[PDB]
Formats: sequence, structure tokens, C-alpha cells
Amino acid sequence: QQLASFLSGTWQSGRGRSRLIHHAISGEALWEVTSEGLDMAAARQFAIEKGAPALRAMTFIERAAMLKAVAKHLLSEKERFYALSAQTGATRADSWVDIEGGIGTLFTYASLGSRELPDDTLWPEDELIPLSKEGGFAARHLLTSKSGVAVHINAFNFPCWGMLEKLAPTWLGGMPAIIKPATATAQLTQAMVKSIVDSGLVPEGAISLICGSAGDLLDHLDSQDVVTFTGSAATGQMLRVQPNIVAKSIPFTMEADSLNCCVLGEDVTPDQPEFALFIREVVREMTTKAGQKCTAIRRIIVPQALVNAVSDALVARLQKVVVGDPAQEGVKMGALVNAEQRADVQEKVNILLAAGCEIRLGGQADLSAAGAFFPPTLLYCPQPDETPAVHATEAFGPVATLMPAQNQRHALQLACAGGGSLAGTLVTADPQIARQFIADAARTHGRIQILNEESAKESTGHGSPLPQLVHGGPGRAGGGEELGGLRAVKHYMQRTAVQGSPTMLAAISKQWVRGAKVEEDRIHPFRKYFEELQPGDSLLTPRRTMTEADIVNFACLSGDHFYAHMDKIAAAESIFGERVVHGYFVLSAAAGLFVDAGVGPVIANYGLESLRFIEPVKPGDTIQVRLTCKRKTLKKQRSAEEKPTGVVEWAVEVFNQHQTPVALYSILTLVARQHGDF
Amino acid sequence: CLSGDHFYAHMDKIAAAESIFGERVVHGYFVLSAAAGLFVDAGVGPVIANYGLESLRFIEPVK
Amino acid sequence: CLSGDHFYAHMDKIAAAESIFGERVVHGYFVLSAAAGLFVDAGVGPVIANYGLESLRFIEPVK
Amino acid sequence: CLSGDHFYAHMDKIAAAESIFGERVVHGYFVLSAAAGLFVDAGVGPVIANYGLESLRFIEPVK
Repeated sequence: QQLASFLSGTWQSGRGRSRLIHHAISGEALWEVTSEGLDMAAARQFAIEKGAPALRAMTFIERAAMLKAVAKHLLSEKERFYALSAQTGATRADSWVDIEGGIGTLFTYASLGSRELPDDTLWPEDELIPLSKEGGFAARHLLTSKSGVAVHINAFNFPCWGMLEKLAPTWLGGMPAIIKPATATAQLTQAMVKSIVDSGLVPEGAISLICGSAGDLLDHLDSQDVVTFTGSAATGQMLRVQPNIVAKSIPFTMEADSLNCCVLGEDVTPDQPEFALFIREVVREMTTKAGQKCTAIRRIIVPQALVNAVSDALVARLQKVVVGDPAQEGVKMGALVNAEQRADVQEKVNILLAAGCEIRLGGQADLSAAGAFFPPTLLYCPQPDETPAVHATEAFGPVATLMPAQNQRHALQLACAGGGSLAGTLVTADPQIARQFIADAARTHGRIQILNEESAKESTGHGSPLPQLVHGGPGRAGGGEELGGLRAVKHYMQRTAVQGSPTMLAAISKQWVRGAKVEEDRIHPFRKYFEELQPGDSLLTPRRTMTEADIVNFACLSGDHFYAHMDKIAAAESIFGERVVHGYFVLSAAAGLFVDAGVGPVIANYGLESLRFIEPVKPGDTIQVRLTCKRKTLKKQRSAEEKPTGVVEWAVEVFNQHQTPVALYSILTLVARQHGDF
Repeated sequence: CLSGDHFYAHMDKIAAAESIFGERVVHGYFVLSAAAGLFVDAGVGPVIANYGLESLRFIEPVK
Repeated sequence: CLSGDHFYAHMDKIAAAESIFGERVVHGYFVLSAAAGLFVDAGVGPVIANYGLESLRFIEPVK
Repeated sequence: CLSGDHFYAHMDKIAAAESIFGERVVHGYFVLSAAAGLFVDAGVGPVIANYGLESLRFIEPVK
């Protein structure tokens, strides 16, 4: 039963030197894996010539809708994935975090995209940048999709989450993906790829899968492609100097092994709740997935006094963890994935012991039994700041080292001695301690959890990367960045500054910008349905002359008797030099000048985005408004009965009688559409 | 009356009945202005200018 | 504000500058209403209903 | 308040209860003014003057 690869649209396999996938618990070889003789160049050319233009023709809203449909279809079929994850050595909670975290990543990126990305194939990321006096020359930054293919070389830790946390921003960015999982657990990636492909939900050529070796694929990549790697540091650093990748300047992101720490604060004493939640946190991070996640705690740093109490409590809670076959009721932590992995963990543990670490709880495994079980291992380091191997050696299993600190600053130095980590945790009750810790140690950590009694109730964990937070770190952790919300989407696009006149930039952006040509229609823009509106549709309102009576009436009705409006004496020695009109009255009277009263397509306002009061408005001044439709964004119908709407941003400009702007802002609205799309 | 905004969701009982809210509601800008009225200190002091309002969302209708 | 009539001859000094009058004037309907306010007796009496206005001309602008 | 007309049919609940309408009603002149506020176009245009009203009858009371 050889595991197939999905490239060039065909499920196929290879022939030659294979590799076997064994069952983590029983030890039997239940899959063999090979991809020799497969045409990698044809697979890349298939991804780029038909997958990429298909994905690039969709708007960001359509791609977010596709992510959501795929997430739902994957969610329905999750039982198959759970049954396959059983073969990897995982309890049901571990498989839960993997499966449902991957699918939740899809759902989160779908929501984020549909909520924040333009209804277009281009993405203007900032506002218009003015670059001249008269306004004929400006610039803004645009993001467009790269034309190549994204190759994702994943690790065995999270065969589903690791694929989907990269796949979601890749598609949202408009790029096809070629996925190469780790051979040791590729059977679980294959089934998810088959679900996605047999759903018919995604364009053709938008997903490819290489089970086995990548062959000469990297030699065929050009500068419009991207590569991501998760795994050991030697393999990643070898890929980073691949001659083709360096010659063509192909973006390369590496994520490697890190020594994640967990510091206990000096303020913490054993009679506090922080002590108990610290113990629980260390143990959960040590034993989830048998400590096989890249964010598992490897270094425990406590104050010198607390050392013996902490070491009592850790082994106490850690002896009640039953290692065994999770199919048997009573097991709380399963096996590693391989006898090879178990050998590597034992060999790292032996390195640490030879480098001067004392065993507090079992460190020797059964190097001949069938299942790849390892006992929870807790080590001790008596001399932390002269034993360099404890900050460099990472045993990829249920293994951690306890070590003592001093004076609340030695602990910071110890935390930073990791050389760059993915995740760190500080258990404390004092906010000043947490501030000092962040200020000193954020530069060597990608993510830091401050864990006190209040956050502990809903905290997601030290080891769980959330889709909205960056996942990565400097130095030993690889230097890469993932999962930062839309930051990860931008990793698959090109940022380009575009200079020109505001009308050219408005046409390039498909959004109206300041100083661009408008169009007037003698039909009020509020009477138009979403489809009949265009960016740049504009209305000049009639005028309203400000009076002292307006200042008085507004101040009375609102209750705002600030001296700059109601006190002639105090206003005389202000910067304006006399009484002025309220900013909020300019806002309200502008709404009064442009809002169409009758029932129409405009449903709600609900939003005002960036208001600045430029110049004072005085009694005797006369204001006039221009209302220009600035940006449109369709909203997908989530049902069959909800009324189809879209979001329209409107630029508002308030001028006085010298044509000088006195207020600038934008309003958001909901505008009914004529045609829904179920 | 003072602002000139006679949008039907505030001034037309019939049309407001078949809106999503289901009746007439208060203007968002009046909630804004009355909030300023509740918190602004009137006398001369260290505060010199407002000049800016940064990210306003109207969450729930006020009746 | 109360009536909703923001015709430029009353509310826009720039447009009223090049009107026939040359400045902002008072609404004719407010002249009518203020006149009613000046002559109408408030308390219960023999006058029962008003119900009618017959031939109204506005002769000269009120400033 | 603004016009000064405090005829009991609008401002006195006790006297209005004993009237033909049976409760307080809206001023006819306010119906006239608010109607002008509903139909008058504010901005500069072809309409130059108003100056005249011809045959006003108040048919039904407005509550």
C-alpha cells in the first residue's frame, strides 16, 4: 500500500528506494513512501500555468469564501482524520488540537479576509501619500500576488495544522501551493489533500502534494516562488544555501528547534495560586503529544529558594501521568511517532546527562519495545550559567530541565541564553516584573505569555500558536515568521509603490483618492443601489452659514459648554482668539447637509473612521460639503433569506467659503444590493 | 432639527417599523455629542484642543 | 431648524448675497406664525376653531 | 414656544379634553411649515420666490 502523490492533476507514485511508515504503538509498517521518477518540473509548470491564474482571477472575498467552504467540508469528514491520527501515537486531545486547530485556522483566515480585504484582485494597503504642493503627484503602496508557486516543506509534529496554517495565507494571497510533508506522518496529510481535491471546491492546480522526496524541484524554481521549511536546523540551513534559491533570490522562511523557557517570578510563593498554575502549565506543556510540539517547555527557570519545592511538585504531578496505548482507558499520554525519534530523544538526553545534568525523574526508555513510548523525564542543572549545553541541546520529547536563578535578573539572562526561542512564559502577579521581563527578553522570543490568576481561566496555553499571533523567532528558532493575521498573507505578495496623479491612482486602485476626478449625476448618491454606485460618484451639497445661535443651541442641546465656545473672555486669550463652533456640530450639520431623508438603499451608518478638525469655524463662516463614494466591498450572503448588502466607505470633505477644508473624514455604511448570490 | 438630519430611521415611525431596529432610534452623532457633554470639563484648564476622533463604531441602537 | 426649510434665501449668506434682497431674510411662514403668536388669546373663550387662511401675499422682505 | 401661540387647544390638556377634538392637537401653521420643510429644495435653483398662499383649509386635526 504505497502512498500516492498528487501532482499535475494525477494521483501517482514513485519507484525505487522507499521509506516505511510504522505504527507508533504496534510498530508494524503500514505504509511505504517513495516519489522517484516523478516529473517535478511538470508539477511546478502545472501549478503555475493553470492553478495560479485561476486563483488570481478571484477577488479576495471569493478566496475567503473558498477558504470557508473548504473548512466546512474538512470539518464534516474529521472522523477519518482522527482514525488516521490514531496511527501516529496521539491521544484524542492531541489529535483534537491538530485537526480542529488546522480547520479553525482556515475559519479564522476566512473571517479575517472577508472582513478586512478589498473586493478586488489588487490590495491597496495604505492611504494616499501626498508628494507635492498643488496635488498633481502622489503615491500609495499596492500588494499584488506573486505569479509563482509556494512550496511548503512541513515537519511531522502537526501533519494537519502545519499544512493548513501555511495553506490558508497562501491561497488568500493568490498562490498555488506544493506541499511536501515529513515522510514519518505523510499518510495524514494525504487524506486531507484528498478531501480538499475531491470536494471540487478549489481551482484546478491550486494544491499539489509530494509524498516522499522533493527530487530536483528546488532547482526548477524561479524568483516568483517562495519556500517555507519547518524541521531540524541542519536540513533547513542546507536548503537556505541551495544554489538555485540563492541565485534567483527566492524568499526562504525557516522554522527550527527552539529551547522554550518558563520563568517563575520572584514574587511567587508556594501558598499562592500562581504556584499551582505554574506547575500545571509546565506539566501540560511537557506531556501534550508526549512533548513533541515545537513550543514545548524545555527549560524551567525558578528562583534558588523555590527549587526544591518546585522539583517536589513537578515529579509529584508528573508521576500520575499514565503512559500507554491511548485506545486503552486510563492513558493520558501516548507514544512518540518512531523508534528513530525515540532513539534521538534518548541520545539527546544522554548528551545532557554527560554535560552535567541530574535525573529527577526517569530518563531511560525501552529502546527495544514495540511502541515508541518515552517516560516523562525531568532533569536538573545545578550550574546553569556555566553549562552551555543546556541552552543548546533540545530533546524532542517529554523532557525538560529545571534550573535555579538569582536576584530576578539572572533569570532574565538565563531566559535570553536560549539563543532565540519561539515561546516563553512568565508566571507572576506583579505587573512591574512582567514589564521588566518583556523589555529585556522580548528581543529573543517570538511569543511571550504572562500567566497570572486572571489570565489562567481562559488562557489558550504556552504551546498553542493562535492564528492571529505571529509564530516564529530569531536565531536558533530560524528567523522566520508565520501566522500573524494578514502579515502571513503578505508573505505571498509583492509590495509596490505606485506614483502618479490622483486620478491615475484612483483608477489603479479602483478606489477614489483625495484629488482624483469625480463624477456628478444629478441623482443623489444615496438613492443608488450597491451595483449602481461607482467610486468617485460625488455630490456637492447646498451651503449652511454658521451663526452665534448655532453655537448656543448646540452647546445647550449637547451639554458641552467648553470655554472655547461659551466664554468670550477666555476665548480671547486662546489660540483661535475668539469663540468658535463645536467640531461635533460641524460633523452633525455636515450629515444634515448630505443625508437623504427618504427610504432608500442606504441602511446604516454605524461608523466614522478618521476625523481631523483642520481649521476653526467661526460665526459668519459658511460651510459646504462634498460627499464622494470612496470604496465598495460586497458582503457574501450567509443564508438564503438575509438581504444582500455591501459596505461603502464615503469620503466627506467640509469646506468653508474660502474653499479651505475645515474637516476631513470617512463614513462607513451598509447599502442594499439589487442581486443577491444565495 | 438642529443638525438637519431627518433620516427616516429617526423621524418616520412608519418606515422605522419595517427597519431592522423596529422603531425610531437616536442619532449616532447625538450619542457622540451628548457623551462629550457628559465628560467635557467646561472651565479653563490644561486641555487645549480636541481636534481628532479616531475610531468610532455604533454598536447597538439607543432608544 | 424646527420646520425643516433650509432654503438658501434664509440659511446661505453667499447665495443670498446675489439674491434680489441682497441678504438673508426671515421665512414668510415664520412671519405668519409670529403674527398668530402676537394676536391669539390663549385662554378658553368664544373662539373655537381657526381652520382657514384665505389670501396671503408677502409684500416686503422682513430682515 | 417659538411662535408664541399658546392656544388652549395645543397647550392645555384639561381644556383640550373638553374641546371638540378631545385632546391636544398640532398647530395648523406648524403643519403648513413642516410641509414646506418636507418639499422645499434647499439649494440655488430656478425657484426664485414664494410670496403667496391661496386657499388653506385645515380639514382634519393632526395629533
